[PDB]
Amino acid sequence: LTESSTSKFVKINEKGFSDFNIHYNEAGNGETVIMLHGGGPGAGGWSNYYRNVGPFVDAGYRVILKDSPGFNKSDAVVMDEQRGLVNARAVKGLMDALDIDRAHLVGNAMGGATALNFALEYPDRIGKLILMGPGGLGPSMFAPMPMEGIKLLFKLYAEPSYETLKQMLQVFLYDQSLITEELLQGRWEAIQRQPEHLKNFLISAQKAPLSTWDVTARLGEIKAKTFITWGRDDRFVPLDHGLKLLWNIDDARLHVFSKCGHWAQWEHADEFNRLVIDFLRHA
Amino acid sequence: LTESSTSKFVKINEKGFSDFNIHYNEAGNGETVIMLHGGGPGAGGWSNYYRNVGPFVDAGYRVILKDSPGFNKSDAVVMDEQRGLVNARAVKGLMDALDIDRAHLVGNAMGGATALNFALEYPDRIGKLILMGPGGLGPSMFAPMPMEGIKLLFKLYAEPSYETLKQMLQVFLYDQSLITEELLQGRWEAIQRQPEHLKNFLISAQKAPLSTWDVTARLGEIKAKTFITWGRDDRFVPLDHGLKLLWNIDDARLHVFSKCGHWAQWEHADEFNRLVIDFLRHA
Amino acid sequence: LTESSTSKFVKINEKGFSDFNIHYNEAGNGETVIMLHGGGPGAGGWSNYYRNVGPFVDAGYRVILKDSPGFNKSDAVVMDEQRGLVNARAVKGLMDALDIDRAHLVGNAMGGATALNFALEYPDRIGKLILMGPGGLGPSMFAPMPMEGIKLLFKLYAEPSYETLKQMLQVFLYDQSLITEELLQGRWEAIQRQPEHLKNFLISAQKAPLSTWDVTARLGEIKAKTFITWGRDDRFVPLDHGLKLLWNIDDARLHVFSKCGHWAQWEHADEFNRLVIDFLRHA
Amino acid sequence: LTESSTSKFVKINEKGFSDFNIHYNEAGNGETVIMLHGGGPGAGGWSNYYRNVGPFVDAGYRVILKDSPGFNKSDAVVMDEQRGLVNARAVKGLMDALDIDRAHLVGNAMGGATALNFALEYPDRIGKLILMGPGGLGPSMFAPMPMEGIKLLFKLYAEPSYETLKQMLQVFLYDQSLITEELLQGRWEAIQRQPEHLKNFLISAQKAPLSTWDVTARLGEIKAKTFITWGRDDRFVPLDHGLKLLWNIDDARLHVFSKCGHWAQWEHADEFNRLVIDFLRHA
Ligand SMILES: O=C([O-])C(=O)/C=C/CC(=O)c1ccccc1
Ligand SMILES: O=C([O-])C(=O)/C=C/CC(=O)c1ccccc1
Ligand SMILES: O=C([O-])C(=O)/C=C/CC(=O)c1ccccc1
Ligand SMILES: O=C([O-])C(=O)/C=C/CC(=O)c1ccccc1
Ligand code: NA
Ligand code: NA
Ligand code: NA
Ligand code: NA
Repeated sequence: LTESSTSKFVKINEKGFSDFNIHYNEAGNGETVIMLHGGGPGAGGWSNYYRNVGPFVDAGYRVILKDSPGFNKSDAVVMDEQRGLVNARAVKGLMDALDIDRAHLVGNAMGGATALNFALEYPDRIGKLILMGPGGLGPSMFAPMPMEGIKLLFKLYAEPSYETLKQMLQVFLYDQSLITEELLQGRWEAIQRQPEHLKNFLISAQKAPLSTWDVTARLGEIKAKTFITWGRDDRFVPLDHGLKLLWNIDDARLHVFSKCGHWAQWEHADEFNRLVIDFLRHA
Repeated sequence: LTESSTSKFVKINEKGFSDFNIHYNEAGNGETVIMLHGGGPGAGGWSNYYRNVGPFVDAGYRVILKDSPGFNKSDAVVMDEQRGLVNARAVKGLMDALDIDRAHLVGNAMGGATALNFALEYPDRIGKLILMGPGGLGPSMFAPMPMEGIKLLFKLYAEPSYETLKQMLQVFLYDQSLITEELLQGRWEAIQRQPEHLKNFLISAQKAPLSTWDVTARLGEIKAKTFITWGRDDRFVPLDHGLKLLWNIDDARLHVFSKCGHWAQWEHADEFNRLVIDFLRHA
Repeated sequence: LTESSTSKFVKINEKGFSDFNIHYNEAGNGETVIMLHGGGPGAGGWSNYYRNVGPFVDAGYRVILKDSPGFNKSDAVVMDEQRGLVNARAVKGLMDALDIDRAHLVGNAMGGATALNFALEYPDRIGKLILMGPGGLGPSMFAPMPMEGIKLLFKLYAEPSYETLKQMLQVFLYDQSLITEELLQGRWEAIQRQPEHLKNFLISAQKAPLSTWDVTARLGEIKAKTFITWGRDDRFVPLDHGLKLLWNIDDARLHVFSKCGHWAQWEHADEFNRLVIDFLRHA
Repeated sequence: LTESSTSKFVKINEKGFSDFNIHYNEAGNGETVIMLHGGGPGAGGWSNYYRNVGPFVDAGYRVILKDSPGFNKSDAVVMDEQRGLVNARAVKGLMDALDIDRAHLVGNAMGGATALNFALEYPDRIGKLILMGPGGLGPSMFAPMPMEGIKLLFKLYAEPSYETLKQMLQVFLYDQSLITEELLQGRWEAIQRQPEHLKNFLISAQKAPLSTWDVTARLGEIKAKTFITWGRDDRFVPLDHGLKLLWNIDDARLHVFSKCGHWAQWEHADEFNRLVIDFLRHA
């Protein structure tokens, strides 16, 4: 499986989206799992999930790594509403266009917020819900906010550079020795290729601050079986929000990885894959 | 598999144990997993683990459900040292007598303390370490101590009655509707059959208070891959000790079950079994 | 100062209250501080606050220890709405009847919920806000709910007895040696004197469960300078809600007392008095 | 009161210190309060405490703002043992040289660690113990370590610059608008004036890593009445260590300030002063 060989585009039409181009990477043919990426500069479906797509497809799933609006090879957009909800509308437009009735969701950070809004807005269109450090869930009980990683992500958005990209990647990972020239170069390419995405994200953040993303009050509505994952060492989204979700969602469990940065799906790919596949199969 | 058909006895000789009778239930023939029970009145290997033994044996493990000294059908004892360490000596004596060189351990509460002391004292004799609400790890950062469940466990030790047994079982479970006459009767039988165990436990607790059980300071020595499990709704041992372990043990992960009392292995048996088996196979 | 000599009654008329009798104890003549009691059986203004009224009056405050509707010598009531809000309406009716334009509030548990609803509903009628283990603020991130103390409080409501009263008082206090025959007798008298209050509270709880009391989502509206106090060892309302308030209210501080049960105002009266008086004078 | 007019030097002789020059600022003549500063580059007694010295002296205390070895105008040193203990030896040498039998201590961060070691090593030489974000107390239950602020403090030590100094000061404060040219210039002067202190601190940190500073296991020995303070928004030392202390020290209380960085004594000087003075007078 490669980015090139899985790469697809589809036009969506859904509340506020008109003939809007969505890029995604797709493989496999069984039950659909849509994976949704974080909101850092250069983020995209393949970049965030290339260690997971293979094992999920081997397990029998149809995997769609979606580029959210205003990221990677999806169309540029300036959003005046909180991104979780707008992104969720885009997931529904994608599913409608592809004739997918129900999907399991996997969401990292901004993608976790997307997945939560999707589950809230379209409960008949979701299977299982998998959340990896979901963002926007209001204040932490322990962590000063904005968190260290979020500050760096905004710095990179405003002043993109390879050095600042490196710094950010150093804070994303517990084990900085895992940061290869290849990982850096790939993220830098997504940044260099679509500078407008960076400008638009900052404009959107002024229109709809992070507090507007907080869906905490509605967590009780979620009936999807939910699997919450967190890196113990996540410097981007606070560990105690893993507990907030576990207490507020009806059917949830929480798995926390030791020696693990924000990207549990990448830094602990093997264990992440086995747990999530098991959950999809047996929970 | 039944209690009767798996029931075995063996004499142990180890530091402070002389021709000391240990009861255990054993089945299967592959890699050894010794499961270690909690410290409440009536506790024993079969009682705590009868929902787990079958699936672990089906998975290919040799399962030994051990009765710790001063519980169930093991010999009565008054302990002047912290129970985790004394119990761990008993596990080593059992393994020595059965010619078992290395075992994976699963430990609930008092059994979790046992498993931690075993890993500390005999690091060459342990495989993987599985901890389910381990007790004795010092103060909670949030929970007033003694915890509600611990108070009830001491009340039952001092004044055993079927009513107080019922109360305790109600606090052990998140879903009290899961408390059958059969579960009650079985725990009550272990209490009625060996009243001396109750007296001796209380005497032991006066000699060696819970603070003596705290091995927090030595957690950094543990090299066993460790899987920590907790019920979100555990009223016996505090949820934040799951985090204490995750931060202090080198290679650990933490799984917390929603809508789950202290006994995650019983209340969430299916998920518990799948996760722990997966961990033993693949971690 | 005595209960008898401070005892007053006033009729209130406010949204849903018609010629409704409120009992209170009043002393002093400077700025008004209304203290609001917890929701346990037998609770009342004097009982909860008799260690605080003297020092506050010596400091120059007019102190009103209010009996909330359905407690002590206030009129019986069955409430179909969450008690915080209904109680707050009663505080406003009391202030209106006494020609008090603004008051500082001190609220324990149910009284803390009252004080929060008052601050939200009538922001021009409050000075400073003092909260001592306020109840009803939704789930804890650590504590299984209902908490141990809340279970006991409901047990006493349903089956009042002097023994169960004693048990409850034992769980309220960190230092059980502080429980005198006098304290017990006084609480028991309030229970014996108005059995109907007990029945009505249980009926009200069925109509308006604790989740209906959660005003977390509105905490951002509070502009009152706020002083949050908690007993470290509170078995009735969870310590982490002290942090929830500190993060969600604009101008707040949190003081936690070691070796202190739920009743910080009683168990640590001297320090409580000095801190709260200082806050009222200088914050 | 000014830095110049309060400035004093004294030679100390104590375990490992021989004719070692200590600088301090002193004023007042009643009970002695020694204030102990943090470990960031440029830190010193006056810099950390100039908003507190006046009010404490007005209150009747003799205030000594001590420069710890290897900071400000105290002698340079390379330490091969954990700094808390070495600093505490220096406090005892200072008290011995000045004929001070007992002192109250106030300690910020590294100074909090100093104060804890002093209380442990010389319990007959301490009055009350005041701790403001004490450092070195082992892992956080929530915060990835090293914390954001600690990373920046090390960066400034290795590559001192006015820009990096500014960055660090921005992370120290909740309200960055409080950072004046005067505060910056004063900290920069302490850095520019003694570059060797910077080199030596980094060498010392290699010899004695932060884990060597953890005295958690001995907290039970402290009999001093203890007042623990924390900024809610402290990005240097984790808020949950405030709870660790409150649970582990016999007679403690915890006060947390909203909208407050690491330096509670500076950012919330007025409230800090009133609380600590009250504690010294009345606790
Ligand atoms: O790959 C990434 O860009 C990634 O993991 C981003 C994480 C942070 C993120 O999207 C976020 C956005 C809003 C609030 C919190 C967090
Ligand atoms: O089955 C049981 O008896 C059980 O799960 C007991 C749990 C509590 C327990 O053994 C314990 C002992 C010491 C400290 C904390 C907890
Ligand atoms: O004196 C008392 O009755 C007292 O302190 C009661 C505390 C518990 C309480 O009123 C409460 C009510 C609802 C939710 C949480 C707590
Ligand atoms: O003024 C300062 O330099 C200050 O507040 C420093 C705080 C951090 C600090 O000294 C520290 C040292 C070791 C571990 C944690 C924290
Ligand atoms: Na490498
Ligand atoms: Na049934
Ligand atoms: Na007495
Ligand atoms: Na200014």
